[PDB]
Amino acid sequence: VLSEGEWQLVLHVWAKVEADVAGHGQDILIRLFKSHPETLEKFDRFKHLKTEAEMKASEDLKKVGVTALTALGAILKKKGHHEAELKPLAQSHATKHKIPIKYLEFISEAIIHVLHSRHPGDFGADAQGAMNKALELFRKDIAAKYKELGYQGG
Ligand code: HEM
Repeated sequence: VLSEGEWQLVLHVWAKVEADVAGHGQDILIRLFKSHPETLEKFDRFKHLKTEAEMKASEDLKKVGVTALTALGAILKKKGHHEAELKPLAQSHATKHKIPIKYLEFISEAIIHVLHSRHPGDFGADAQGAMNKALELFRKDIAAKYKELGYQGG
C-alpha cells in the first residue's frame, strides 16, 4: 500500500509525537471536540469539561489520549501489517462504543492539524500526504473489520 519512503516519513514525524504523547493527545482531542462537538458525546466522563483549560487539566482526558496515540503508534509501526492490532480496536470501537468511520475521519483531520502545528519543519507536503495515506488505510481496514462484526460504521 504505502511506499517504504512514505512509511519512513510517517514514522519520522511519529517519533516527534513520542517526545510528548500526552501533550499531543490532549491537543488532538481538544481540537477534535472543538471542530466537531458531537464527538464529545461519546465520552460521558468528559461532559463536565466546559473550557479548553478544564480539558487540559483533566488527567482522565490526558490518559485517554495517551491510550489512543499509543495504539495508533503501534499500528503505524506495522507499516500496513496490522490485522492483529486492528481487530481488537475495531471490536472495541464497534461493540462497546460504536464509533462511526466519519468520526475517525474527524480525528484524522485533528491529528494532521496538530502535527503540522507542532512540527512544520518535519511535516511538509510529502509527509502530510504519507500520513494521510496511512490514516486512510487505517480507516479502510477498520471499516472492513466493522462490517465483519456486523456494524456498518455509519
Ligand atoms: C486514531 C483514532 C483512534 C484510536 C487509535 C483509538 C484507540 C482507542 C483505544 C486503544 C481505546 C482503548 C480500548 C480498550 O482498552 O479496550 C479506545 C477507546 C475509546 N475510543 Fe477510541 N480511538 C480512536 C478514535 C476515537 C474516536 C474518534 C472516538 C470518539 C469520538 C473514540 C472513542 C473511544 C471511546 C469512547 C473509547 C472508550 C474510552 C472510555 O470510554 O473510557 N475513539 N480508543
